[PDB]
Parts: sequence; C-alpha cells; structure tokens
Amino acid sequence: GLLDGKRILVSGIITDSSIAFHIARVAQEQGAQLVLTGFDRLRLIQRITDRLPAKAPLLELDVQNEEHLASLAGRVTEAIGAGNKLDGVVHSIGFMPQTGMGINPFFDAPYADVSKGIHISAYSYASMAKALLPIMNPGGSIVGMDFDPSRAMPAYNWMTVAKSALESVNRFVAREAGKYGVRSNLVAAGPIRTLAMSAIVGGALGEEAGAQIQLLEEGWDQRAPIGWNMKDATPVAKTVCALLSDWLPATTGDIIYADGGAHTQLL
Amino acid sequence: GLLDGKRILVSGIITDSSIAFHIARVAQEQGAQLVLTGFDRLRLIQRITDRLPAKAPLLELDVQNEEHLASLAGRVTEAIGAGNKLDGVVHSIGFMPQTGMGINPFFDAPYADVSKGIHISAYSYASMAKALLPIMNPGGSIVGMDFDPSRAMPAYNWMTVAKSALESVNRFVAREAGKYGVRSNLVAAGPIRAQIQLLEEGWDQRAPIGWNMKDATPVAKTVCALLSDWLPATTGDIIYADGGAHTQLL
Amino acid sequence: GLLDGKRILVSGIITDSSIAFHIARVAQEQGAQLVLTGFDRLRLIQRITDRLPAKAPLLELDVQNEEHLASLAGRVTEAIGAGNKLDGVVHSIGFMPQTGMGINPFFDAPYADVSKGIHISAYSYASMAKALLPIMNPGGSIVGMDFDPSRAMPAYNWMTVAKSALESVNRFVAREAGKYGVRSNLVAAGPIRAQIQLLEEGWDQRAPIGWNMKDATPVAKTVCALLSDWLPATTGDIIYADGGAHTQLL
Amino acid sequence: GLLDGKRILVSGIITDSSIAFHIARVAQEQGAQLVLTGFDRLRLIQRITDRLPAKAPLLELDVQNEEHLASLAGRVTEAIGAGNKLDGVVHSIGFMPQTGMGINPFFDAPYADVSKGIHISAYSYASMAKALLPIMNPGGSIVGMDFDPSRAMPAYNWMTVAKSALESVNRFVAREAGKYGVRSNLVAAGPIRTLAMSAIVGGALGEEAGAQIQLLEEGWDQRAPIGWNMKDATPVAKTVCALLSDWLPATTGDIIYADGGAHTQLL
Ligand SMILES: NC(=O)c1ccc[n+]([C@@H]2O[C@H](COP(=O)([O-])OP(=O)(O)OC[C@H]3O[C@@H](n4cnc5c(N)ncnc54)[C@H](O)[C@@H]3O)[C@@H](O)[C@H]2O)c1
Ligand SMILES: NC(=O)c1ccc[n+]([C@@H]2O[C@H](COP(=O)([O-])OP(=O)(O)OC[C@H]3O[C@@H](n4cnc5c(N)ncnc54)[C@H](O)[C@@H]3O)[C@@H](O)[C@H]2O)c1
Ligand SMILES: NC(=O)c1ccc[n+]([C@@H]2O[C@H](COP(=O)([O-])OP(=O)(O)OC[C@H]3O[C@@H](n4cnc5c(N)ncnc54)[C@H](O)[C@@H]3O)[C@@H](O)[C@H]2O)c1
Ligand SMILES: NC(=O)c1ccc[n+]([C@@H]2O[C@H](COP(=O)([O-])OP(=O)(O)OC[C@H]3O[C@@H](n4cnc5c(N)ncnc54)[C@H](O)[C@@H]3O)[C@@H](O)[C@H]2O)c1
Ligand SMILES: Cc1cc(N)n(Cc2ccccc2)n1
Ligand SMILES: Cc1cc(N)n(Cc2ccccc2)n1
Ligand SMILES: Cc1cc(N)n(Cc2ccccc2)n1
Ligand SMILES: Cc1cc(N)n(Cc2ccccc2)n1
Repeated sequence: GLLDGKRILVSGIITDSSIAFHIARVAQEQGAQLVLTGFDRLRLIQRITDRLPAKAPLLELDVQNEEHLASLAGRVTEAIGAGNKLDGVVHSIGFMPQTGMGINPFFDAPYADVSKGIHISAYSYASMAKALLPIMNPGGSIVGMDFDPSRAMPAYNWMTVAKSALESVNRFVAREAGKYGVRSNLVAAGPIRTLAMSAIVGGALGEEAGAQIQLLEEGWDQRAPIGWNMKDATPVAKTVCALLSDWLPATTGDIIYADGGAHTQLL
Repeated sequence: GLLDGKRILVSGIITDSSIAFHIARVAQEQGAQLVLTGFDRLRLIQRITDRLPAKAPLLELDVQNEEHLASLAGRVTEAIGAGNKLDGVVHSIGFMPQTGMGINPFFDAPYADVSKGIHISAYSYASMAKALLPIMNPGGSIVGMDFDPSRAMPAYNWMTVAKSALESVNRFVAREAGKYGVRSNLVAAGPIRAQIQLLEEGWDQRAPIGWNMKDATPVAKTVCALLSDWLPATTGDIIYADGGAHTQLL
Repeated sequence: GLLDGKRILVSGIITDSSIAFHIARVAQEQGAQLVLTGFDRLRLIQRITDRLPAKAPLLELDVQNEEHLASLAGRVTEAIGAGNKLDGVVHSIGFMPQTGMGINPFFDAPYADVSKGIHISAYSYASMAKALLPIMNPGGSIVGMDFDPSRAMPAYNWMTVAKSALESVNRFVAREAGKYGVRSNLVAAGPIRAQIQLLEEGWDQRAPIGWNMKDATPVAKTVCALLSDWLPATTGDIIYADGGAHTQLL
Repeated sequence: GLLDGKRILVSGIITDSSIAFHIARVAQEQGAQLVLTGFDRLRLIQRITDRLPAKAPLLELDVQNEEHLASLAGRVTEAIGAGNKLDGVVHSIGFMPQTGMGINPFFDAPYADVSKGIHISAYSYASMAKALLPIMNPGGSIVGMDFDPSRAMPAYNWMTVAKSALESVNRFVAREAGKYGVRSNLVAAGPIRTLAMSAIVGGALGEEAGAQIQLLEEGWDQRAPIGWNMKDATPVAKTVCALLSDWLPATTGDIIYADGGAHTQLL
C-alpha cells in the first residue's frame, strides 16, 4: 500500500461525510496506522470512526484549548507507543460562524465570530505543527485543507479570508517543519457536499443561500476539464494521501489543487 | 492638481515618517482637501499634522472601538460640511505585537496577539469601508497599504499572515464598493524605514529601477494615482510600488 | 495636463476603434506630443490619425522587418528633432492567424501560424524596447497591451499562449529598461470590441464596478497613468484595467 | 508498485543525467511498462537506455518533424501491441540555443533561434498531446517539465519565456485531454545539474556564466525549507511518477513544484 507502515494523525472527523473521514478511510486502505483526533462530541465521533475499515485510537483535541495542545504529543506517544513517532499529520479542521459566511452581508460579521473562525481555521494549523513536529520522523508530512481564496466569491465571505490567512501560515509552518526534515502542504479542494452543505442546498439558510451553492457546484463542474463531483471526497482524500507518501518529496510550503482543474479555467 | 477639489480621508499618521504623512502631503500638493484620523495620541498627531502643507481637520479613530466606527461617517460629515461626501479613503493602518513580528519564533505568538494584529491590519479595512461607503461619491476610491505576502520571509511572520488576510478582505470590499461606483485597491509597497537586513537590502538589488527604503514619496504618489480618476477600471486589485522587486527572482 | 511636455511613441493604430487610437487621443488631451507608427496600410492609417485632436508624425514599422527595427530610433530622432528623446513608448501590437484564435480547434494551429503570432504579439515587445531604449529619457516609461492569460479560455487559444509569453518578455524588458531609469509595464485590459459571447459577457457580471466592452477610454486612461510620473516604483508588472473581473470568481 | 500494469511513453532521454532517464528509471522500479522516444542520436540513446532497470522499445521522435508526429500513434500501437493503449505520457523535451539563454544579452537573441526554442519547448507539448490522446486510456495522464518562469531570472532569458508559453499550452491541453478522461500537468523542477549544466559550471560559456549558475544553485538550496540537491533528479522523477499514478486524480491544467519549496520563500 501507498502508506504501508506509516503512523499518521488525522483530525477533523465529525460525520461520515467529513473530508477527514474519507482521508482516514483511504489512508487505512493504503496500510497507514492511524491516530484520530476529535472535537467536543467524542462518543458520536467514536461511532463514526467505527464505520472506518480498521480500529484507531481516538484522542480529544479542541484547537482553542491550550491544555489539549500542551498534552497532545504525550497523548499521541501513549497511543502509538514509546519509541515510535508520527510520519504524517492531517489538519482537516475548519469553522466560520453563519455571521461570517452564507447570506449575512460581509460587513455585518462581528470580529469575535471572525476571530474564532480564523483561530480554528488558520492559526490552529501552526498550533498543531508546533505540538506535533517534536514527535515527527524525518521525511514526515503535514497536510492542511484549503479552499482556493485567490478571488472573492459570494457566500464564503470571511471563510475565504480565513483560507488566505491559512495559505500564508502554511508557508511559515514549512520553514519550521523543514528543520525536522518534514514537509507542510495544503490541498485546495473543490466544493464537497457534506451533511451541512446538503442542508444549505435543501434550504436551512433560505432559498437565496441554496441557489448560491447550486450555482457554485454547476459552475465548478462546467469549468473543470475532467469534471467535478461535489458528492465525492475520494479524489481529495487520495490527493492528501499522495502528499502523505514519499511520492512528492520535494514539495513544501505549497498548495496542490484537487478541484478537477477548475481554477485553471475561466469558462 | 491631480486630486483637484477631491475630499479625501487619510488614516494612519503617527510620525512624519508614516507612509500616511507622505500620502497626505502629496495629496495636499495635488489639490485634495483632507480629513485626517488618528489613534490614541491625538495631541501628538495634531503637532505632526501641523507640518503638512495645508490645514486638515483631525478626527479620532481606534479601529478596535465600535463606538468610533458607528459615529465615523457622522463626524466626517460635520468636518466636511453637510451635503458633502468623500471622494477618497486611505487606510494606512497596521499593527502586530512584537510576539508575532520580528525575532520571536513564529510558533510562540499567542493567538490573542495574532488576533489583535489581524483586527487592526486586516478586519479594519472592511470596518472603514462599511462606515465610509455611505458617505462616498461615485467615481470614489478606497486605498489600503499592503506588504507582498505571496512568499514567506524571515521576521515579518504573523504580519505577513495579516497581509494575506488583508488582500482577501480587499477583494470583498471591492464587491461592496462597486454598488456605490467606488474602487477598492491596495498598494503593495517595498519596505520603508542580520536576517532582516539581508531581506531588506535584497529589494534594491532585485528592483530593476532600484528601491530607496528611506524615500516614501514613490509609494505616496502611487496611492494618489489610485485616488485619482486615471485608473478607473482597476478594483479589488493590488498595485506594486516596490521598484519591481516582486517580478525578479535575483 | 497629465503628460504635459512628454514625447510619446504610439504604435498599433489601424482603425479609430484600436485601443492605440484611444491611448493616442487621451495622451494628446493630456499635453503629450506624439510620434505614431503604422504597419502595412500607411495611407489608410494617416486618414485615421487625422481624426486625432492634434498633429503627430507617422512612421512605418513592420515588427517582423529587421530593417524597420534597425532604423526606428534614427527615424523617430528626425521626427522629434535632434537632441530630443522619448519619454514614453506604447506597444499596442498584437496578431494571431485565425487558425490559432477563434472557432479553430487548438491542436489544428500549424506552428508557422503560432510563431508569426508570437513574433508580433510577444517578441516585438523586446524588439521595440531594444530599438527605442537608447533614445529614451530617465523617468521614461514603456507600456504594452495584455489580455489576462493566467487561466485558459474558449476561442482566444494561441493568442492566450502569446500573452503568457508577453508577460514573461515584459519582466525581462524591465531588467534592461532599469539601466536607462525606465519602467516597463503591461496593461491587462478586459475585452474591447455562443461560447465567446458567454465568455465576453461574463466580464461585466464579474467586474464589481462593471465592464463596457464598447468603451476603450478606461483602458486608454490606465495606459496614460503608467506613462505619467504617478506610478514611479512600478516595473516589470501588470496593471489590470478590466473592471476588477480577474479578482472575482463569480 | 505505484505504476503497476501502466503503459507509459517517456520522451527526452539524451544522457544518463537527463531528467527523463530518472523518470523512466523510477517508473520501471514502480512496475510501469515503458515506450521510449529519442531525438536524432538513436544509437547513443539505445546505449543510455540500456543502463535502465528494464528493456523498453525505443521510437524516433523529432517534435519539429510532422512525419514523425503523424506516424507516432501507429508506431507506439505496434510497440505495445494491438488492443493496448497508453496510460501515461511524459514530455521531457526542452531546447533553447545559446543566443536565447546564457551570457548572450536578452535583446540579441534572433527570432529564428527563439522560435525554434519555443517550437520544441512549448508548442511540442500540444503536438504530442494531439498525436497521443487518441491512443490514451480514460484515467490517463500527461506530464510536462517546467521551470518556474513567474519572475525574471538572469541567464534563463528566452528559455523562461518558452516556459511561460508552455504553462499556458498546458491549460489548453487539459481542456482537450479532459474529453478523453486524461489529465495534463507540469512538474516545475528546481535546477538539475545535467552533463550540460556541469560544463557551464566548469566554464564552457566563460567565468561569468559559471558564477551565474553557481549563485542560482546556492540561493535555491538556501531558500528551500527542505533544501535542494541540484545533482539529484530522483525527487523530480518521483513527483512525475506521482502525477502518472491514480493518486492525484482531480488535478489537471496545473503545476506541481518539485523545487524543495523554494518558490514559496523570499529568503
Ligand atoms: N466542504 C467543502 O466544500 C470544503 C472545500 C474545501 C476545503 N474544505 C476544508 O476541509 C476541512 C474539513 O471540513 P469538511 O468540509 O470536511 O467539514 P466538517 O464539518 O466535516 O469538518 C471540519 C471539522 O472541524 C472541526 N472543528 C471545528 N472546531 C474545532 C475545534 N475548536 N477544535 C478541533 N476541531 C474543530 C469539526 O469538529 C469538524 O470535524 C476544513 O478545513 C474545511 O475548511 C471544505
Ligand atoms: N513601512 C513599511 O515597511 C511598510 C511596507 C508595506 C506596507 N506597510 C503598511 O503601511 C501602513 C502604514 O505603515 P507605516 O510604515 O506608515 O507605519 P506607522 O507606524 O507609521 O503606521 C501604522 C499606523 O497604524 C495606526 N494604528 C494602530 N493601531 C490602530 C488602531 N487600533 N486604530 C487605528 N489606527 C491604528 C497607528 O497609529 C499608525 O499611525 C500599514 O498598513 C503597514 O502595514 C508598511
Ligand atoms: N481588443 C481586445 O479585446 C484586447 C484586449 C486586451 C488586449 N488587447 C491587445 O491590445 C493591442 C491592440 O489591440 P486592438 O484591440 O486595438 O486591435 P487592433 O487590430 O486595432 O490592433 C493590433 C495592431 O497590431 C498591428 N500589427 C499587426 N501586425 C504588425 C506587424 N507585423 N508590425 C507592426 N504592427 C503590427 C496592427 O496594424 C494593429 O494596429 C494588442 O496587443 C492586443 O492583443 C486587445
Ligand atoms: N535541467 C534543469 O535544471 C531543468 C529544470 C527544470 C526543467 N527542466 C526541463 O526538463 C526537461 C528535460 O531537460 P533536461 O534538463 O533533462 O535536459 P536534457 O538535455 O537531458 O533533455 C532535453 C531533451 O530535449 C530533447 N529534444 C531537443 N530537441 C528535440 C526535438 N526536436 N525533438 C525531440 N526531442 C528534442 C533532447 O534530445 C533531450 O533529450 C526539459 O523540458 C527542460 O526544459 C530542466
Ligand atoms: C471552505 C469550507 C466549506 C465547508 N463546509 N467548510 C467547513 C466549515 C465547517 C463549519 C462552518 C463553516 C465551514 N469549509
Ligand atoms: C509591513 C509593515 C512594516 C511596518 N512597519 N508595518 C506597520 C507596523 C506597525 C506596528 C507594528 C508592526 C508593524 N507593517
Ligand atoms: C487579446 C486580443 C483581442 C484582440 N482583438 N486582439 C488583437 C488581434 C488582432 C488580430 C488578430 C487577433 C487578435 N488581441
Ligand atoms: C530550464 C532548463 C534547464 C536546462 N538545462 N534545460 C534543458 C535545455 C536543453 C538544451 C538547451 C537549453 C536547455 N531547460
């Protein structure tokens, strides 16, 4: 398998539609031994991770919690065993309150909400790198999840702002990670219709919000020379696994686009 | 004059070395009538702005203060007279605590420091556009100050992260500004006054026409070019006033 | 005037709809004294340029003709008078045979067609800079015309490829221009007049301040802004005069 | 192996220092069945390809020759056998006469030399795609070799111009390739000291040219958070193999940087 013998920490599983759920699934299919981290609802997360091909210890991690971060390395060390290290780290954590993305006007998002969004979505990529680099093997790899923020797009609002910050954090994390022989990269994925986005499409935020996501999806599939299936996270999961492998050994501080080539085309 | 009869708001003057002092000075030289804003040290700022070629009312604005933002348009309206609107807005506001910018390791900047820095340097660009667009004329222009964050670099650290967020906020501000027939753009300047020195000195070497980090005038003139009617099809964009250093690898 | 007393060379006029005709017109309105260049149909071009606000000598220049290039500086020198130099040069020259641009499949453009297109649209930018830099004043400015080629699109095909090569040539021209204290920049314009129509109409929708493909004036004004002294720290760069369409995804 | 059962055409082998030689070597190590193409000196090329882990049919291909292009698909079909198709295409062909890159001033390169350089380096990426797409399987992959031309750099001159054109050609090739379910991408590599560059370092083009390449190499290794070894093409070869695999299935019309992360850093 592509990741045979590799010890990989994977964060961000909340539902079986989570991009992380599919990263974990494909990583296990490729012979990786995983350590999973979950936020808040750990009983629910355990029930979700029970749906994976194989068993994996599950650790609690709230990236806004300093105690969880200060203890993370020792907790990982305990789960994988003394004398062992992590070969890979997957950051698949993203959040922005409704006030910062959706139908709320861009100017009406309060800074508390935007700052919480940027803490979890951008700053936490450096926090996790800081906590895990000392327990990472040389040749190691850290992958974060990006959504192309190069051009402004309706609805995404402050989440697009958080992704621009994340892109910058990634290049600085690469400088630190390099000292440990570790690579740091982001995967910029096309839109994925998780349980949450399926509710917006249905109308949880009103008919205007639904139509906004319906138009994005259509446009993305049209633009992509190989097409784009919003319901399938496998292509994105495989790209993350490719960055976790030894098959992109000279790529760091960079962004790999798993978007069907949509960002390279105007129409 | 290039900005003849234009009413322009200029924020960010702290010393006569501030880029905003040079923007203010060049704008006044080009016939603009100014409204200035100052943070925290308003008596100190008034003595600095006395050194400007012409008189300009000075208003207080702490970008982290919601009361200052809610009252900003009304206060500028009093200062420029009822039935008068702004043609230009200059955002020359930036800050990052020392833990997130300089010799401090990147990983050791607490989030409260990074957030305060992002609030002032990036969020406030949208805050000032929200407050002032309702008192802006069509053909109007909003200009922000940027330091190229496309590549990582020593020392600038979390300020580079805030500039990446600012470039994103600018694209969204342009979307809102458009409805008012107003442009929103950033000026990416070269640095203005061992790892830091080599990083800084690399700008002159790299720049095909050179770079003088002691001369803020080329950057001030670029801001005024965006504030004029001479770039009317440019919005949500970045204009590099860096000697062309960003276009050369060596 | 913005270009008061400046001596500027303007190439690329063919009809009164040519972007170069509008650059010429705006430059003359801003006090510039022009020298024009024309290709192949010099009698036709003279009648078009009579419609300009002021008189300007017209010279022949086939960018594919080495003799025209070798004699260009000497001929401009006669036209502007001995001991006088150019302050500005406008390259508004482009061409791609129909096999490489439009309805023809991308793969069916023979290399001779693509090469002729690249020679005229990209190589000639370096050719004109080589010929004219020796007769340019410091503080001088060279401006080229670009159509954003960062993303592929229907129809433009091999012209998009030539624009990608032009953006690269511009960065190298800036390196040489620098020695003469001269700037080199491109203006990336939005399109000026079923797959093509949707591609074109998408500019207005995308542009936060809008886009009028019938009005070449915003692009002409942007060229003049680069030709002025108001963007003196910008070189080897691209200025987008496209309504800000390139900064918006939808 | 990563490319087990895959039929891949690899062009651009001239010496055992060629980036293509190492692409081929790593591809064979990963279970790929290769078809090689070579320009002009085919006896010499056969002697070089004899140094590879396994045997591979060798076809003649001069990308400036229309007859070689019109016959390429049928010649490949003959070598791999009736009923079989190509899964991958590697374009590793680049040329620019000395007048267009090195010590010659940028303005002194004649258009004939620049046009020849752009024909072989940029146009030929579309010519090969046009000739090989009809004999390519769905899920197929075409990879070309790029050298980051985003910023002007001394010495590279018109070769940097040719690479900017190639980057644009790649996005248009992706539009065509997509119709056949095929991906098209470029690998932007850091500098590799092939036999030719080793001669420039030694002084074949004068002392000024050598110092120019000596400064580039040093700067690239310093800038890269994981470092850069100009004498090693393996990291670049592995990245090309990663694009030839099914592990980057949603990436097309794009550029993957195998440069040690140098382009993401200023100093
Ligand atoms: N869904 C898309 O269309 C899309 C597209 C591109 C990128 N992404 C990115 O992919 C990543 C995964 O998101 P997803 O789309 O799978 O949605 P998701 O809701 O399934 O996953 C995001 C995760 O963030 C976690 N999280 C939130 N706050 C946290 C905290 N304080 N501490 C720790 N974890 C916390 C949640 O528990 C959840 O597991 C995110 O970075 C997201 O921004 C999503
Ligand atoms: N000097 C450089 O090297 C350089 C280069 C590129 C961009 N810039 C940018 O130019 C702008 C001005 O920088 P400068 O070099 O003139 O420095 P400066 O110190 O003169 O200006 C920064 C200004 O921000 C103001 N400010 C801080 N906190 C504030 C708050 N809460 N509310 C309102 N105003 C607040 C300060 O009072 C000060 O006037 C900033 O956006 C900066 O990031 C500077
Ligand atoms: N119109 C648009 O949609 C648009 C958009 C962006 C950029 N541009 C660019 O603007 C420039 C002018 O385009 P335009 O729209 O005004 O079209 P145009 O037809 O008016 O101008 C092109 C000019 O190139 C000249 N030319 C052709 N071959 C030549 C040669 N061998 N030697 C010298 N001159 C030669 C022609 O005589 C003509 O005047 C070109 O570089 C074009 O690519 C056009
Ligand atoms: N060497 C570097 O530092 C470096 C860096 C980045 C990218 N590249 C690119 O990698 C690719 C391979 O180059 P390399 O560095 O291995 O050098 P190389 O000399 O070993 O390979 C280039 C190949 O181009 C072939 N070629 C030239 N003209 C041809 C024609 N008419 N028809 C067919 N083939 C022709 C040559 O025969 C040779 O095999 C090129 O695209 C090059 O531009 C090289
Ligand atoms: C870019 C993007 C799209 C989606 N769904 N996410 C994750 C997320 C989770 C919670 C709130 C907001 C966003 N990120
Ligand atoms: C990019 C840049 C350079 C400088 N001096 N600034 C402003 C600033 C003000 C206070 C603290 C930190 C930074 N921004
Ligand atoms: C980008 C663009 C659009 C137009 N009209 N041009 C000039 C041109 C002239 C002749 C043939 C083809 C193109 N360039
Ligand atoms: C970018 C780059 C570096 C090297 N050596 N090449 C290949 C090449 C082959 C012949 C002549 C010129 C260049 N491409």
